[PDB]
Amino acid sequence: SVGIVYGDQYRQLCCSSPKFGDRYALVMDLINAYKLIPELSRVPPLQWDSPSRMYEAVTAFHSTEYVDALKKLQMLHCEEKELTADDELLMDSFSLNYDCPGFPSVFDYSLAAVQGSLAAASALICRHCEVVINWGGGWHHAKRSEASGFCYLNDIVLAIHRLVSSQTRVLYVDLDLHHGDGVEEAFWYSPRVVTFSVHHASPGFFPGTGTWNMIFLNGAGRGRFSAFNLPLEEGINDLDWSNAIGPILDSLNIVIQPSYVVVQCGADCLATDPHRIFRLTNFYPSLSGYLYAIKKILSWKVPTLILGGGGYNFPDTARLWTRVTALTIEEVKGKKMTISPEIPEHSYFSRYGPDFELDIDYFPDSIQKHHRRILEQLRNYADLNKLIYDYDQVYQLY
Ligand SMILES: O=C(CS)NCCCCCC(=O)Nc1ccccc1
Ligand SMILES: [K+]
Ligand SMILES: [K+]
Ligand SMILES: [Zn+2]
Repeated sequence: SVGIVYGDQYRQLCCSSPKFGDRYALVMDLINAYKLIPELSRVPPLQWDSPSRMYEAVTAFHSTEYVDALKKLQMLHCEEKELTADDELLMDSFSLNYDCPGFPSVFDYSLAAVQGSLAAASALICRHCEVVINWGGGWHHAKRSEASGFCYLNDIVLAIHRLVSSQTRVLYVDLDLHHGDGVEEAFWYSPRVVTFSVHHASPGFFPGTGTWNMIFLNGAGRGRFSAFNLPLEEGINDLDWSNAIGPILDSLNIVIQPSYVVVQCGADCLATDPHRIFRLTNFYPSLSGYLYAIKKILSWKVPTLILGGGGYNFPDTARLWTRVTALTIEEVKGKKMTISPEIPEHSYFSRYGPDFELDIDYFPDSIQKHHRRILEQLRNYADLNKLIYDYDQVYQLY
């Protein structure tokens, strides 16, 4: 059974932000136009018995004062009056400004993603679903008391917390163009949540972490060697990115033997993304880096959580996420998903112009040193955590 987080109020809430606009609606409607909905099990978003219950759930990671400030920000944006100098300072102290401004539904919008990823983690725990997808989730940059990189509430950290607290080990894989710092930092001291982020890293590029510092940091305390990072130069194509990540993915599975896999699948690595950093596609034959990674992760047969994230080219993010969805049905259920190369007719068809095709409109030594560093980190992680593994079978992957 493959699960997908959806709801009528959920769709309205995921579409209420000025940054992401109607992206969620485009993703969900392309999946629906492609006749994928009957193949999926709708996972309804989590709801709470009272306000105190909701607060208890969000504050398992986030500070109460931050949740209070984010709710007060929604309230203030629902009134015409401008903010007092004191309310501006208060918001500035939580970084509820710039990339993370207020808007009339800021709190409902960010809580919705938590509701979706928590319900997704639950459907995996009760074994109702083998895999759950949440294209409204994947807000990897949010910190305990700080909004960051368009992320207010870290739905990933909360989903992972619900999974570990259900020895349970979680492997978190972050495919987004940006370093998955919020998730990495949340589990920095815990060996049970191994985080792995592949991303672009360059001087002045957000967030600045997931690369060499002032050395390469990798966790602290009993969590030492438990945070993995692969920073990549701009211009990487599907094949080089796949070859860079592949042996790493397989080796992490063999050594960690995770109980759950949590995959943030941010679509900002696409060649057609306005960032224009990585040259990844959504091509399925010349295979998409995202599709190669997902297929590899699903072949392990470990309960998996697939989440969204970045992706600023809404129709292209929808084309990728629609293919990831179809691949998951095929990999989990074993039934072929024949997806037409032409966009089917639906209310959002005009957005796929001027050609209306499924493929994105695109024509296509440092890694070896990173592989040797990561292999040694993995061995140190295994030694510290008294994990039994065959050194050679893991070395041979690289
Ligand atoms: O795309 C992501 C998340 S997957 N992160 C990119 C980093 C955010 C960019 C920094 C920023 O603060 N931008 C900004 C500044 C003022 C107003 C609006 C946006
Ligand atoms: K990433
Ligand atoms: K960790
Ligand atoms: Zn991103």
